[PDB]
Amino acid sequence: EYFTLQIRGRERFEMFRELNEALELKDAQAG
Amino acid sequence: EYFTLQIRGRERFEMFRELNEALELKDAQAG
Amino acid sequence: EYFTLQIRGRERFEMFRELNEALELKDAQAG
Amino acid sequence: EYFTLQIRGRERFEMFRELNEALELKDAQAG
Repeated sequence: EYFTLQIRGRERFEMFRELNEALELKDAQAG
Repeated sequence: EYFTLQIRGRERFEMFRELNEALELKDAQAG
Repeated sequence: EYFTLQIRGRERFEMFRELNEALELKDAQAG
Repeated sequence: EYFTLQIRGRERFEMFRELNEALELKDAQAG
């Protein structure tokens, strides 16, 4: 049930944040 | 500065989880 | 602008393959 | 074993380039 991941690095977070965002978009076009 | 990012993806999270642990190891060598 | 990247990891490649297709999708929606 | 992945992005490539180099380093620690 969900997995919280704390990232101390601001850059690293931005990366995963971009992947998480693009991942959610794929779901919209992949049910 | 830590950042909590909740993700509902076992694979997606596993990715960032490996990228976070891999990025921390590189710091030990880098400067 | 192209950069041929050769890797001996079927798993690692599969990852970037998903990230590549996910990046093109998010880029198409944005501008 | 090899998998040539043609990338058409300087940023995207830089990402996989860091993930590829970071993955190879893990092999030295884990095996």
